[PDB]
Amino acid sequence: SPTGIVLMNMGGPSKVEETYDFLYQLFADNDLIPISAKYQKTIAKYIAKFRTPKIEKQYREIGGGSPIRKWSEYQATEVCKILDKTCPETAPHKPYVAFRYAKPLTAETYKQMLKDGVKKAVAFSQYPHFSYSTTGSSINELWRQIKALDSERSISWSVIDRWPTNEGLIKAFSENITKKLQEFPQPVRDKVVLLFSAHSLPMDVVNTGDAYPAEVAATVYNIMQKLKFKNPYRLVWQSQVGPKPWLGAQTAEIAEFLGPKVDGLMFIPIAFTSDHIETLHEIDLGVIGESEYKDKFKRCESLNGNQTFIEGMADLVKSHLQSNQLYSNQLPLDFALGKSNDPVKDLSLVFGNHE
Amino acid sequence: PTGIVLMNMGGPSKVEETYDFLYQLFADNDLIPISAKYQKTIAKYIAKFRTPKIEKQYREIGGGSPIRKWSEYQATEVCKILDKTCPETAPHKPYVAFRYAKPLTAETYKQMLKDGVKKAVAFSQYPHFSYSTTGSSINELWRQIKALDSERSISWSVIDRWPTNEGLIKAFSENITKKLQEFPQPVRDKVVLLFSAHSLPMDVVNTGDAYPAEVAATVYNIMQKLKFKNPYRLVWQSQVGPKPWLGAQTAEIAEFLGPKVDGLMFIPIAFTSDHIETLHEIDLGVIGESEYKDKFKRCESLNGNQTFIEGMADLVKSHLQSNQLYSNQLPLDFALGKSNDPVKDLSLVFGNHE
Ligand SMILES: [Co+2]
Ligand SMILES: [Co+2]
Repeated sequence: SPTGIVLMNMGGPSKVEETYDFLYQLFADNDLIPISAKYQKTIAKYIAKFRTPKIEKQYREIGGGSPIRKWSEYQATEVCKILDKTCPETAPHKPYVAFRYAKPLTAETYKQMLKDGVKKAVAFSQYPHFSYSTTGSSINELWRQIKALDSERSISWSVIDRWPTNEGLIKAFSENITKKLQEFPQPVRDKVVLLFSAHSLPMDVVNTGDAYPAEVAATVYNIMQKLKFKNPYRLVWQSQVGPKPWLGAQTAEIAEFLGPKVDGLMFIPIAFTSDHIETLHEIDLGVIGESEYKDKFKRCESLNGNQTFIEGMADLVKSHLQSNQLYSNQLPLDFALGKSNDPVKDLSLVFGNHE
Repeated sequence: PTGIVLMNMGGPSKVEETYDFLYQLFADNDLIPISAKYQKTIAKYIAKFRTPKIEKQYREIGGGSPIRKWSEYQATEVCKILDKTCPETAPHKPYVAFRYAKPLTAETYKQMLKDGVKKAVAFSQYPHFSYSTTGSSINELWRQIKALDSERSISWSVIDRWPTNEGLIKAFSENITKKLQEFPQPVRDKVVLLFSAHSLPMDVVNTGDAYPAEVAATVYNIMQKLKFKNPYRLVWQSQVGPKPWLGAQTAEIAEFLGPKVDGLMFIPIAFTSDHIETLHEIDLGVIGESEYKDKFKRCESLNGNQTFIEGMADLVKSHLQSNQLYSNQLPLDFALGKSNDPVKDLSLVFGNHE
């Protein structure tokens, strides 16, 4: 009986047409978005069609589609082959990806899992940095899908809610960064500023006591220790949108500011593990693309298929499996500080064997 | 002939050095950007207005700030070590230069010239760099070097950060561990460890200030040493005025959690000694004013901790034993900081220039 290793993460439209459904899924979540209730399957779509055009154009601009799913199913498949020679008592490990908004959503995957006769499953969240708005929404969803497609639970779930300083992760980022630094002049290679750029969070989420901001920061300091603080660095945030206040030190804003007085700037996808709208469009076409400093701005390659990084994940899942912990010591606290309309009341009820 | 000048904001030594302190404090546009054009003016207005309450706080904790004493004690103690550890740099005289508190950089730079100091190290007692603090502190030293020592007698070098100094981490660790012993065993691994650090105006945060992330580095390191035994969270205290400030307020997080936890510990993660903030904000306010005074406890401040002091002495050793009159991060710090009177060339401020 196969052990399910399910990679999770918010998701992105495989191909341009997928935008509508992707945007619909998004705009129908109270984990954050409305209030309402069925006066909002309505209001939801009144927002989806509105927004579809813009987004399709962005994806069209990046080859047409988010590479997330491609890369995810890949990472998931490699980490399972390794887990096969590595963790034999959990013998067959099958690759599964369950995205929060993109396809396959949690329910679709859950269905496929059961019809594959899955006993044990590991909700392996692809966000090394836990945020109730990311790794949290997947859990609150997983809960519902469990209750929906599997009451009297045939599946026993455990979850890897965070891995900010996993060795593979840190080594992978270094290397990729030195590798990218090397393609800089030299008489100025040590003066290139490393801008670690993570997706930002709204202040009324940060102030909530979210664990995201500080964890990202731990990863950053770890990579710098590895590189023996050779270059100047700084943790900045991107992707903020709307009128509300967002976690400060905006990537674009600081890029343009330093653009003149610096002779080198490197952006690093610190908070995500593959390319997606954020790197390909926001940074490559935005921050770098439209800047008059295009030349002294380069982006560190996303982890993607990086082997060292894959092995890191395998190491992770293996440690998680053999530790018998259903979730990190931090999750209960997160859930007590998080904010949702349909939360998880007891984490110990969601995860574990409930025969 | 070698001065080790510890530096931090400082605190009123006597219940009334307050208005002077608060004035000096808010007159600094580098700490809290209130008015680029009328900070000083708006300053004494705020000073004279907040002096009552604050003066009463300094009296609910003994009538003064212990910062000066603790600073001086650490300074000399760290210096006693350096004499046996770095004979290579003859006598090490302990100095203290407060930004807004009594021994101001002014007073202190004078002494050092009278005592004939050739070389000195500006030792920021703020493990985590921020422009509002270390920067302000430095931007002043520059002004002092310019008015008091145009000859360029003293050779300065700065310790602008030390987020993960071994002694620091280990100290905080031991101190957190023993305090958890005060909680009943059956709950010990359940106590949430709130690392409370002085908040920052969002205005400073969005400039690219290195502080928030550096505090984060210390906290994490501390949790590894503790093998993530308990739940933890980095929260923020201290703020003022309508202006928005960082993270989750310690006060609020505390009040919200009281009902959901077995216990809460507060850790002065961002400072090196007790002062108004631990002794009052936390002890009297957060802890002693909560109907949970029992399930709430405060981790001991480093103060005169030997593990801590030895790390500082050992830190100074490393520093001296090298070039770098400042770290690799400072320049960027100065590119991102915001001041009406910044240091144009860090390269000119720290060196031999004679
Ligand atoms: Co976004
Ligand atoms: Co303060």
